[PDB]
Amino acid sequence: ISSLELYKYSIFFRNYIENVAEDCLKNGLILESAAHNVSEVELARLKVQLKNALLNCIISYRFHGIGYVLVKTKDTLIDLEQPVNIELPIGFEYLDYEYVRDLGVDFDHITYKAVKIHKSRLIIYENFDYILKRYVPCYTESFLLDIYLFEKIYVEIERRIENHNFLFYKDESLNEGMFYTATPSASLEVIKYDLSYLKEALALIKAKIGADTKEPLTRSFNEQAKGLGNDGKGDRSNYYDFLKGVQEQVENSCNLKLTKYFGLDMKFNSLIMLSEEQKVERDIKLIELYSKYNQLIQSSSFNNEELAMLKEKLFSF
Amino acid sequence: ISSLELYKYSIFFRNYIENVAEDCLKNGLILESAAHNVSEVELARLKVQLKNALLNCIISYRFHGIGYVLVKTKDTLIDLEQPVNIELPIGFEYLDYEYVRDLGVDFDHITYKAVKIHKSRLIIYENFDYILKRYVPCYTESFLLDIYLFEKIYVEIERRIENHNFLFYKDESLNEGMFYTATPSASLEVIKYDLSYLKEALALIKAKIGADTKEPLTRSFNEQAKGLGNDGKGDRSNYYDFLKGVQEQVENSCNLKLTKYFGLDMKFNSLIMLSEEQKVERDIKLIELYSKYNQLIQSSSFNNEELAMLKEKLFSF
Amino acid sequence: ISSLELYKYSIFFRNYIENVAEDCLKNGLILESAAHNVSEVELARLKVQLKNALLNCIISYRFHGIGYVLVKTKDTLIDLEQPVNIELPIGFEYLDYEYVRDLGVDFDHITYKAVKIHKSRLIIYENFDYILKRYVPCYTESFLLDIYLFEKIYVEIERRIENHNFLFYKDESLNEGMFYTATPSASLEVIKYDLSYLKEALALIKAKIGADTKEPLTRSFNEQAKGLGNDGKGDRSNYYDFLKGVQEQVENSCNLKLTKYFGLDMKFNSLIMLSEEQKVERDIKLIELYSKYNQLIQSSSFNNEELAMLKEKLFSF
Amino acid sequence: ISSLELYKYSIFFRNYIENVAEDCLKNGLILESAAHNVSEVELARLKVQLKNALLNCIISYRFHGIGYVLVKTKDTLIDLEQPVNIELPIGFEYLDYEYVRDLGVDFDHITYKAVKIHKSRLIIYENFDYILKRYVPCYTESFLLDIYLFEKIYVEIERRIENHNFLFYKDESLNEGMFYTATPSASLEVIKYDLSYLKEALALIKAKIGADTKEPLTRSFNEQAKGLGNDGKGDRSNYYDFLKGVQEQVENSCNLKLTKYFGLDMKFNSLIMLSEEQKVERDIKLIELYSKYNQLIQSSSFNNEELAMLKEKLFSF
Repeated sequence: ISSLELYKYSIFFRNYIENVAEDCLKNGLILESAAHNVSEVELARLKVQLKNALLNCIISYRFHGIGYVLVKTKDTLIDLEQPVNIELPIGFEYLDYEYVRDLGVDFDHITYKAVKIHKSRLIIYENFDYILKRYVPCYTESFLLDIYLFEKIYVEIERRIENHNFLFYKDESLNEGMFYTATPSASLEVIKYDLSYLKEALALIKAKIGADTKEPLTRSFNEQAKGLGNDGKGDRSNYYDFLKGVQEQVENSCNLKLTKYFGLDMKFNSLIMLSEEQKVERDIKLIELYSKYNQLIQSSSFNNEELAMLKEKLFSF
Repeated sequence: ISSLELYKYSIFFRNYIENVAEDCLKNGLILESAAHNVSEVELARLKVQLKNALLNCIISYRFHGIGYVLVKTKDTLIDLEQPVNIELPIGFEYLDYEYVRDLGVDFDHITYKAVKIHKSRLIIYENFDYILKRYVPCYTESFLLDIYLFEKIYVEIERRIENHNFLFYKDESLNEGMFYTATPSASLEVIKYDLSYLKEALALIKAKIGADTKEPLTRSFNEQAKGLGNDGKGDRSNYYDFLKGVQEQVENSCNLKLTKYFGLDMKFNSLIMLSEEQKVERDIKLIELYSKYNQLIQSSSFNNEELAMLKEKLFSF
Repeated sequence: ISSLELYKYSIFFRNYIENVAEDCLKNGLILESAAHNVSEVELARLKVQLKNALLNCIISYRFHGIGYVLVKTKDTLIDLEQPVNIELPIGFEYLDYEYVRDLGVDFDHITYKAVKIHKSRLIIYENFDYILKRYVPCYTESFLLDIYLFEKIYVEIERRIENHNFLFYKDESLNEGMFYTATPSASLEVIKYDLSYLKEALALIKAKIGADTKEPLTRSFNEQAKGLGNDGKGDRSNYYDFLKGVQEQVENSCNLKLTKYFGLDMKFNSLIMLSEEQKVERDIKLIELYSKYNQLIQSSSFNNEELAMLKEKLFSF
Repeated sequence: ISSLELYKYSIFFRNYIENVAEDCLKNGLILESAAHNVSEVELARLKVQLKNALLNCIISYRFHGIGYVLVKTKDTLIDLEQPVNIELPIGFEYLDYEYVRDLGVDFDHITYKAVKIHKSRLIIYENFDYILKRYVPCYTESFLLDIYLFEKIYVEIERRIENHNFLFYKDESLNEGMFYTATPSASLEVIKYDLSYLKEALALIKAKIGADTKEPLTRSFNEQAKGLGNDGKGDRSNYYDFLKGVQEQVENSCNLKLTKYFGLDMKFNSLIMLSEEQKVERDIKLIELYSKYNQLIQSSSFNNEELAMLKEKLFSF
């Protein structure tokens, strides 16, 4: 089973690949300059390009196992080989995986099409598996088999739908709604197909898909929500933890060179976005807490030390 | 399976294509002029034309993979080849995909019917897939197969409905409600068809359609709502996120040239529209919050720094 | 399958065509004169005629793909060819589609029966599909097939109801409630038909009809409500959005020439009509909001700027 | 299938035809004189006759497609040909459809039996279908087929009820509760009929009838209510909208000539009639609203403009 052919044929596989990338950058990024000399306008334009490059970078990381983003500066096509000491980026460009040749971590350069580019100009998001000692995608052969069977169910349905029922007529001698014959041994029987096998197969395939991935839309066949809301509790969902880990890895990969070589810092906005009503409810409860604290302080005679100890053992104070 | 023939035959496919475009522009746009010299009346007329062009632009993006909108100015048919430096648009016109020839991003012109038009006069909304290295529509072959089977179920039903039941009469020698014969070996039997195959096929096809798309009307067969209301929480629906991403892409595509070449800015109104009752409830709660804050400030003795810190850690203040 | 024959035979198809037109004009229109010189009495009479013409215009738009309304002035049958600069209408008349010949948008005149009429005297409501490059009705071949099968179920029922049960008597030699014979090989058997096929077909046809249209009465077989009430929330129904889009298109089509050539403006009343009790409940809540705001303003010491900022961030104030 | 024979035979069809007419005039009318010179007593007597004529007029409109009401004045049988300029009616009389000959809208007279009557003396309620270009009744062939099958079910039941069970006795040689025979090949078997076909047919016919009409009594087989009560909300039922449209059409037809030629105006009372308890509850809530408004006005210091703006944005004030 070829992953490229399945990607071409199945929109389900395409959505499974792209949903994580879409959800990671859904709430936006924050870009900041250590020097604090770049105008916010240009910083914001650079950010938009970074989001555009990072989308394809995460997609390539999920499909191939590695992603490449070039940080373009005001330099020539030949100067890309030379390392960067300190510079301000002009933009970001995602590099296609099929046009990139990299010989490993021991080398400090890649070949792009044959333009030689130093690795200090590249943001690299890689999935290295130490048990396999190689870069691997997010899917295995079993997952490909599950998707293939899920698509093959409907191919089998299409192969038989036209003749799900037909007549079997045996006759040796050969408007009204009557079929007449004179042969005494003649027979007429309806031949019918069945779909219970495919229904059971669909149920088992759905169970396997739900067991093989954590993306909520893929498991539930677009029936469930992403579970990235605010429930007033710390018990987050599995998808939240997965997205947080992906965001942390992307942040490490980007800041490993943005800060050292380009003097920039990138951050992901919070996965959970509060609503205006929830924000107001939070302000009211905190104001009530402050009022209660003021009433306690004003109408008590606690020794200062006890007051200090209460201060450290309080979260807000 | 040809997508054009399915579009011609099936209203379900037409609705699936057009529902996203209809929902994206349902709440309207905002058009603004940086120079602040155009009268709002003409700005509003230009906006209506922009909405009309953008509807067809999103439809063509979803069906073909790319959409073209020409920004018409007070120029001649020959002057469309020349670039634009700074100008005020006279309107917007959607360009048919079949009459447009574009050789790629490396070229800065297109051919329309053979009128040569510079790309600075065109708003381009394209879906480029880096894994496939080509522009792709929103559907795949599997989705077309699902729609084809969904339509073929009822063709099969129509092929057999007239003779779902008929009589099989065997007789060698050949008002009242009695059928009489004298042959001792004669037979009379009712031949019946079955529909359990097609019912099971419909169930599986519905499950596949729900798994292959996120548009709520298409998945639920017009049984569910769009889920674009206000629930007082930040946990938005999947359709909301999809529409927000589409709106962001359209905004980038339009503002990439409206601002640089025509000095205009476009924005999408909010997907969620509050009701008058909800607006009043929000005002009451915010007034209560302000009253509580004033009571806290007036009847407390907090050091200024603590008050400042409370100010930064409050969302509203 | 011919749409005219189905319209003639089926009341279900007639209702499906006419329900949208009936619901669009159910709450009435508003007619206004820019010059503010026409008496309201004549304006109201003109409005009634406009509603009468617009009903048939929307019906023809839904059945044929285009609708024509002539704006009749105090002119002769020959003067209808000449354009209109500025005039006051005497009325409105719907023009039958079969008697109208139009050669396209490139032409500025139509032929009616052969009276030549300039297009500036005509309100045109057209459904142009850019993918098909032609005017199309609101239905496709699949929808016609569904309606045909829905009607054919009961034709099949009528074809067999009289002999759903009958006796099969075999006898070679040939009050009381006893049937007697002397032939030892004689037989007597009841022959019965079945209706499970047609019941299953009805279920599948209902599912297909619900999937192929958004009109709530057609989908639910007159079992559901139109969903155009007030729920105190912004989450409107799909039918509301569809009717709003239709109303917007009709408003654009009418005002494209009523204002430029006749100095008139037309508007649709709101789809949602509040009840008297709901209106009172709204007044009470807004008065409570104003009282709370007055109490906040009177008993606080907020700096003016803060008060201003609260004013902009409040919806009502 | 003949509609007259079905009307003769079926009370269900008669009720379906007459229920709309009965519900339209159930709450009464209002008759007013523009001159304000007729005594209310005579106006009320004229109203009763108008209701009596309008009942049959709506029945004829529903059964035939057109209805005729003559406005009788103090004139002779020959003077009915002459037009009316200004006159006061002496009464109203419904004219039978079968005795009326009308050649179309292009003619201004009809023939009644051969008395020639000018159309200015006639109230005409017609259902013209522009797609069919003819006057049509409220039913189609499919609805007639449904009613015919509904009646034919019980005819089939009556055709077999006496011999639903009978004995089949085979015997070649031919108090106690024992049937004895000596023939060794003799047989005795009970022959039974079945009713599952007719039960399923009844279910499907009920579904079709509910889909083909909006009258709640006809759809539910007299099991549901008319849904014309007060629910404190604006979400009215489908039957309410249908009756409102019928009332509006009847009002237009009557006032098209009552006002121009006879100086009279007719109106329909409201479809929804409030109960005494509901009226009291409404008064209490409005008095509470007025008290709250007075308290707000008396104990506030709002600038006059703000007070004015609150006045326009309030429904009651």
